[PDB]
Amino acid sequence: PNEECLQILGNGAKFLSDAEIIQLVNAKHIPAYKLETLIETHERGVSIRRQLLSKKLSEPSSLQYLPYRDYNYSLVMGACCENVIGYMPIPVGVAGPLCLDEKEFQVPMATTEGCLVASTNRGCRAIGLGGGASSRVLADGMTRGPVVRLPRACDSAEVKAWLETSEGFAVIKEAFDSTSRFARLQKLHTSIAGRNLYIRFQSRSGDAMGMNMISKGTEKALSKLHEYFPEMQILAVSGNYCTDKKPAAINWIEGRGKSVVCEAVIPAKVVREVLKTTTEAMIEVNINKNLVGSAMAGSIGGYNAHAANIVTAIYIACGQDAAQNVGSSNCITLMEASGPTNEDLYISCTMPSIEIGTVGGGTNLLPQQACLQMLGVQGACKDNPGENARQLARIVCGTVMAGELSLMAALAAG
Amino acid sequence: PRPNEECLGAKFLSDAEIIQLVNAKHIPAYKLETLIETHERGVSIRRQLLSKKLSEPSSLQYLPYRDYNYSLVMGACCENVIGYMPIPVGVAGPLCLDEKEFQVPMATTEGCLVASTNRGCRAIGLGGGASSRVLADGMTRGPVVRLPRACDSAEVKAWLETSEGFAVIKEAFDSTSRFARLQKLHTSIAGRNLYIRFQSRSGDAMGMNMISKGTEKALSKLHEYFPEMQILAVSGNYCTDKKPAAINWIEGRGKSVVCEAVIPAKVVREVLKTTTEAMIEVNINKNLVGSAMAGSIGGYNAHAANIVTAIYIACGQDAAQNVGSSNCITLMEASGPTNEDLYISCTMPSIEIGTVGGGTNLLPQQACLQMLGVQGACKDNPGENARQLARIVCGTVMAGELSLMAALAA
Amino acid sequence: EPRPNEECLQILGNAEKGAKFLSDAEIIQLVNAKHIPAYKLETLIETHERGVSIRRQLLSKKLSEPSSLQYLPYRDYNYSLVMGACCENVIGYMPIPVGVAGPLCLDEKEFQVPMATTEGCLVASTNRGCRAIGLGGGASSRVLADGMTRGPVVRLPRACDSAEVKAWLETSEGFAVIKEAFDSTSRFARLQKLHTSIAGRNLYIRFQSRSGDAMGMNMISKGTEKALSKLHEYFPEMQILAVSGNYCTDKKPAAINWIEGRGKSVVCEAVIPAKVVREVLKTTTEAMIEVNINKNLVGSAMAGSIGGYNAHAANIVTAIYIACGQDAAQNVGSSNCITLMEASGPTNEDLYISCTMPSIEIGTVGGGTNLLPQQACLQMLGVQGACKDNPGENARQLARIVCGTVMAGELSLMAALAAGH
Amino acid sequence: EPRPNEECLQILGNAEKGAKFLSDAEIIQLVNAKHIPAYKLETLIETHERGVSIRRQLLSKKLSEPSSLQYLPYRDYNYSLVMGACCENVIGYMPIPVGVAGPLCLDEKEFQVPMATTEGCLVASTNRGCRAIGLGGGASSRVLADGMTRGPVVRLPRACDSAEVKAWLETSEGFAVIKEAFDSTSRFARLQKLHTSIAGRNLYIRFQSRSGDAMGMNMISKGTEKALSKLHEYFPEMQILAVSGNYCTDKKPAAINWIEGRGKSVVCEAVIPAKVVREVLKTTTEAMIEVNINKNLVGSAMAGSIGGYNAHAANIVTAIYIACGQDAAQNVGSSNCITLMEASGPTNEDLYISCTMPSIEIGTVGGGTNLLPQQACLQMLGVQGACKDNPGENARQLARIVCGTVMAGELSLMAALAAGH
Ligand SMILES: CC(C)c1c(S(=O)(=O)N2CCOCC2)c(-c2ccccc2)c(-c2ccc(F)cc2)n1CC[C@@H](O)C[C@@H](O)CC(=O)O
Ligand SMILES: CC(C)c1c(S(=O)(=O)N2CCOCC2)c(-c2ccccc2)c(-c2ccc(F)cc2)n1CC[C@@H](O)C[C@@H](O)CC(=O)O
Ligand SMILES: CC(C)c1c(S(=O)(=O)N2CCOCC2)c(-c2ccccc2)c(-c2ccc(F)cc2)n1CC[C@@H](O)C[C@@H](O)CC(=O)O
Ligand SMILES: CC(C)c1c(S(=O)(=O)N2CCOCC2)c(-c2ccccc2)c(-c2ccc(F)cc2)n1CC[C@@H](O)C[C@@H](O)CC(=O)O
Repeated sequence: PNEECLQILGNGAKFLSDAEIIQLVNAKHIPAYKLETLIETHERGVSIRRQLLSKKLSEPSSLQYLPYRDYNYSLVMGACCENVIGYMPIPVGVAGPLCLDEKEFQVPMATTEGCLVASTNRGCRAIGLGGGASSRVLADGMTRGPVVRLPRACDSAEVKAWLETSEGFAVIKEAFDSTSRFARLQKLHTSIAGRNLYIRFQSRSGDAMGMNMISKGTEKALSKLHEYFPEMQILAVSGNYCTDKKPAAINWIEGRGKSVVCEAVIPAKVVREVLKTTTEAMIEVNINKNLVGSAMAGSIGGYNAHAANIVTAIYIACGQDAAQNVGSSNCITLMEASGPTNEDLYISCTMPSIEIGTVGGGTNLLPQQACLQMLGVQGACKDNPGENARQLARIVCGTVMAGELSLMAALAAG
Repeated sequence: PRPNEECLGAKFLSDAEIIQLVNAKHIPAYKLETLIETHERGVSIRRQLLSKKLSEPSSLQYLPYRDYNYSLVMGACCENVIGYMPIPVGVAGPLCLDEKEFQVPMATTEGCLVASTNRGCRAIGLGGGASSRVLADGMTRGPVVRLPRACDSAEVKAWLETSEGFAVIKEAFDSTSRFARLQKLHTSIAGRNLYIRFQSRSGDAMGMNMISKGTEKALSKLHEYFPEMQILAVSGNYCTDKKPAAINWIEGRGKSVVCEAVIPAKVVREVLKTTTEAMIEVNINKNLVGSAMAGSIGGYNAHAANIVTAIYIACGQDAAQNVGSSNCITLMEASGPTNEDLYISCTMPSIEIGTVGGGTNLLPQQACLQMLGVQGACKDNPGENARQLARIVCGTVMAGELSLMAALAA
Repeated sequence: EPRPNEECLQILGNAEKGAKFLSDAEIIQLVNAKHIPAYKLETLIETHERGVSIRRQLLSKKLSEPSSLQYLPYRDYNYSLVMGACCENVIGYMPIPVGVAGPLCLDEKEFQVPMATTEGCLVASTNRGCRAIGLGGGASSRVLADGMTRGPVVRLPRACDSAEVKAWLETSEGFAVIKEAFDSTSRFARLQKLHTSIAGRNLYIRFQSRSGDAMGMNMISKGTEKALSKLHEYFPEMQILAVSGNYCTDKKPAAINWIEGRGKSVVCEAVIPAKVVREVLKTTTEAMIEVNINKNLVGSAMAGSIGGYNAHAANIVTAIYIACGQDAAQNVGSSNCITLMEASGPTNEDLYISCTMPSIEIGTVGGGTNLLPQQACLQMLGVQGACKDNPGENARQLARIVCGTVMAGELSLMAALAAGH
Repeated sequence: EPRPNEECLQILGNAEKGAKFLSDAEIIQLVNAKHIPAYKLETLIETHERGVSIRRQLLSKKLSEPSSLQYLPYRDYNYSLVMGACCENVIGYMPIPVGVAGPLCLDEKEFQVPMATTEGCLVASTNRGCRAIGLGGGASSRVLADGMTRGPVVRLPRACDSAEVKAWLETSEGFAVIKEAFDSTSRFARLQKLHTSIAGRNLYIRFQSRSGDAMGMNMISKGTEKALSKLHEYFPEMQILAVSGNYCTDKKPAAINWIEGRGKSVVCEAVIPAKVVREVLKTTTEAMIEVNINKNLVGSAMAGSIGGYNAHAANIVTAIYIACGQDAAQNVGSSNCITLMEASGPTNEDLYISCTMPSIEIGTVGGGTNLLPQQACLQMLGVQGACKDNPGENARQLARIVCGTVMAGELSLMAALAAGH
């Protein structure tokens, strides 16, 4: 019945049944947003929402093979996802060992693309027999790129010139750096479009990817700049100048997050025996595919075979924002002849905008932390903040370089 | 635990028996892939062998692996498998698109994304619904061939542009499959190089493998007319697959889609907490001027990648294709009698998508496709489930654009 | 002695006298204190040179330094072909030095290439690259495509309506109706397959067609206006927003020109024996390829270039354009070029080079090519005017010559950079 | 009259006689029998004009039409400032019509802008845009940045070593040493913040610096060669591969110039009253915002443009550049412009407009600005030559005039398109 169920809620929600909580929502006694709190167990809230969603689907038995039980919804509710109806298993494979900077790495890769892990693994094997890869973090700084307007272009020119002064920058740094412990503002980058002004705030973020933090610092820095210029309107805390989750030449040219380089020398014997091609044939494909080919297609930053495959697989496995694959896959793969008789293959990848972290986001979840622990970069680095995030970026660049090696070889062979 | 020589089928052995067999070097580790009978147990032993090689051997404790269908994953989706990664799934809906109502699954770990998208759907719902059209459909592969001279590569270009030359190439390409039907070829020469862009429908598949087999067969036929042509690479980055490229933005790849909606001024005020005037000002100066100042090709939107990515992971798509599939331009305009209502549209020229093959063969991913009524192939109208899913992506993206842009305007 | 204003007006209105019977000072006296505005000088004065003379005198009194114009020449120039066709408010002309680089050994022919420039060493450097190609057995070129474009933006009431128009233009019957209208406007109007693009309820339509030997912009614009008039008959609520919506794309950087082409798409190539690379270019083939890979491909890529995969194609393109009466502002798109270099021949010491230029926007008729001095430069190359026996052949030959000269420019600059100063 | 070869050579190598004593036919005979090289005519002949005459005569009998140079003028031109400076193998000169658009009301001053062009209606269009600006209270402009660049490519044995070099250049003390070596080559050389980028073992270094009133390419390249020599002392395994690795980026389309700027970054603006938009421009404010949005922004975006969010900035840039002795090949990057338009004033019926041009590559000394006709146009604008008491001020002013004139030509072309016809 209806009105007797109503009273039991006032006196806990554990004493009702599934059907009786949705006898009170299909008939509208209680409204359909308060379910969140009333129920005490997290997994029962998900069950109820699956049953409510069930009623609206033409095929309600769809949900049966979408799993949901035995998952830790405590770290997900109010942090990583809303309207949660379960989870989506992504098969994880391992490619390694990856000999990178004198260590070995077993790299997890969440994908449903056949042969991708097997290909990457072969690439790691070739790198290993050639003495391993070396890599460097060239730069580190997440950004946010708001757009403010002033009454005139002459005004925004004066605000820009004031920001490029020592005194102006320092007042904006103080406001930015007071919001957070890792908020340390580097040189600004501005651009005028008439009376519009786009300001690129850049800062290291510890081991976090850093968008929450960079945003808070940006908001306070715009508030201080508003005191200094009261006529200034703050249009959008992001004006696409960052640039987050969209292709942009500013990320390719200035960097965003970690800028990283990676290299390796593959002996001629190893190129023939493992990779089934030659050094000549590899350089010929790299030149005419990754350079000339991408050039004919009108690419900015896409001078690689399939960096996006590897970045995405690692990102999903390691609790990253997979959407940031758009910019994070920016890569240029270079190949040339090397060694005494010019038969060995030098290879390098440069990825100037890897947006990555080992704290926050999906790295708070325990399964994702398992993959980060495989690599030895899980959570913050207590003695050198940001080194875990930098190490993971190095790993992605090296694994990307392994995947470039392997796929390019298979293409050169036929 | 019995001695090594006695155990030398696999089902009758214990875990520690197989492992001590490998560590004593009586049997290579790679030979276990074949010898072990059950797939779940092969994963279990690989995890245990792997764990000892880590500086933290307990690191795989919370990476789950039990009770999952590895029969659809081995030899199809993933290798060297050590488990699975659970991505939380939320629902945004109802999305009121083309007179139907969709409950859209989104696999994400970004807080507030699903909720934000959901508020956008609500706005579109009270605005009467969104409409959408597929404008084009054709996945591509862009191999590169070499001739001895640029004069010879120009010969091949002009030959492929003749109707008789294109006709024999189409015949070869189309013989490889039911759904392989070759539309107009696009070619560019760079010296003695020649980049040929094979475009064709692929039924309800995304069509990577299918277009590739048709491409190999077509290039073989081209080799009969031009024996000195060398196939340098079956992909010469001219497709373009999983890299940012203007060609995808200008010619399209996969499904080209448009979506639109008019939100009443009252709904913008009460649901989205802003005005039409303020939204448009932000759209102009963010998604047009801003993306222009940052040097964007195809990124004239706020966060289309967020929505594309979450849907793709939920629905068994190749999530690495969000690079090109997230290509979007969001327009906003004053509409209505007094210019107070909000016309919004999103154009997505290269949504790379499918509802058969790949990750859409796995059962949980199929559940999400089934929620939307697009799982599997369409017997009556081949390619209609895939087309419908592309329309759903564009419409959810538009709902995401609406909601985020509203929050930024306020 | 300059008569009062009123008496000078009587003379001006006297139809068998007019401005000829007035003094320069009297005309100026009439302009100062109005009666004649200034734009009416061109239509009132006996001869074209006197209008220029008077305009210069008026202008001079408005400047801080009244002798500014002294070394700006204006006399003895054929203003008859310029007034009302090439320029307005004319105060003189700017002489650009014309040098000559050649012979350019192209397709078993020889070309002496004129080059208007004020950049020191440009002609010499280009002339040396010509020498390398000549002693190397010469170069070969092909025109791969031909078709000037125009990209109007139109507007339907809804995105669904613009999609319907897009689909209708894609049917063979709807395309045939717009093709008939487009083609009716001029003798060379032949609409090739259409390219369209939706942005919501906007529809961008790239009309492409050959234009004989004309560059073809006025002609394509006229066919476009007629074609869109026909389209509105089928779609009455379509608004023609602009005849150019920047989808052409004319005189701005744009990836669509690079990918689809605009005007003449062209490729040129040569093989330079090791002997010639040494003696003429002062370097090796290995050095050249090293620079070519890491500057023109990798360097351009790091710079975020679209279509700019070359050393200085724009230097050559600009110098020929100015000499040959082209629109020099179309240097933006016409300079698009990718220069490739690989090892070849005996010890991998011969240099195979090629340039590919997909959007050379050029013509041997119309605009500045109606003027006799820039016609002299076209006559040098044997490409002046229209080709009666083979329409478009003169313009095609000029685009082949531009590509061949760019490659010579590339050869020579790249060799200087491969030496280390 | 024609003499044998041996008798001709003795008189030529005779100091007190020379080529003055030889005739035209005799010098041509020596060049044909290969005694003397053709490029050497520059230095052996007594008159510049006679060298041009003999060059023309040689050229003419190599051509299929021997009279093709008839209307290519060459006599009475001042070849002294050209020879050994601006052009080689000179056979004459190309007159480009010059016209005036103005007054351009910019920063409370008035400018009469010279424009070398052969495109009909361009000057008239631009003049109408000026008229509308002047009636709307004139235009204001600001120079946001000033700094010509050069982007060499160097190489290390490994990417890790080039990462070392990048880190070293980023420290305050490493940059101080490179700055000292750069600044020692000239008094105008003041090195700004260094931009670098790694591609494997390659390293692209963007040296940026003001150049006085010169465009500054030779000044920056010299300072770059000294700075790289100093870098080599600290990093001896470094190889300079090319002094330009296309990272500057000079005369090619590149996002780095759009984003970082090159030479003069400038912004102009104005507010045109609703009355003026109606009467002068034959349209409305609302109609032009709609066209600017869907053409110059959306349209350019659909075309795949980087930096080309404008109507025809390249027309204005090219025209002023040729008239004022600039390198017209540099309109490639210099034309970079985004044109924006909004409603303004108490009733939102007035037109706000702005143009932003981040990479104007310009100068009032060097190259073609040394020639007198080109200098005449510079004197028109009051910017001819080096400014004594405020170095760089003339080139900055000219850049401000170029951005204001572009804005004039944007207003005018955009209004015409918004109206129709
Ligand atoms: C790594 C991946 C599993 C893979 C491989 S593979 O791993 O090397 N291979 C070897 C043979 O057995 C199957 C597995 C290959 C491949 C297949 C045959 C010949 C050469 C290479 C292809 C492949 C690429 C372009 C084609 F046209 C068609 C197939 N792909 C897909 C890559 C794909 O995800 C991005 C790719 O499209 C990016 C690009 O190169 O444009
Ligand atoms: C949808 C998502 C959860 C979201 C939201 S939100 O859902 O709309 N919101 C409203 C209620 O408050 C909590 C969260 C917001 C946001 C937050 C505050 C004000 C306005 C908007 C931001 C956000 C964007 C740019 C910022 F600078 C800082 C925060 N994001 C992140 C989008 C992000 O994933 C791509 C974004 O970077 C793409 C872009 O616009 O450049
Ligand atoms: C052709 C032109 C006359 C020319 C030449 S030159 O003709 O080869 N040279 C030989 C020596 O005597 C002087 C004249 C050179 C040059 C000079 C020294 C070493 C190597 C080459 C340079 C030059 C290029 C890039 C530099 F960084 C610095 C000088 N330029 C300018 C080209 C210029 O207009 C586009 C160029 O910037 C495109 C590019 O390479 O980025
Ligand atoms: C300034 C120039 C002389 C000019 C003018 S004009 O000066 O305004 N006009 C006034 C009326 O008398 C004729 C000349 C026009 C024009 C013509 C008709 C309607 C509106 C404008 C066009 C023109 C533009 C786009 C067309 F599709 C076709 C003609 N052009 C050519 C511009 C051209 O050099 C760059 C242009 O192609 C860049 C672009 O807008 O994409």
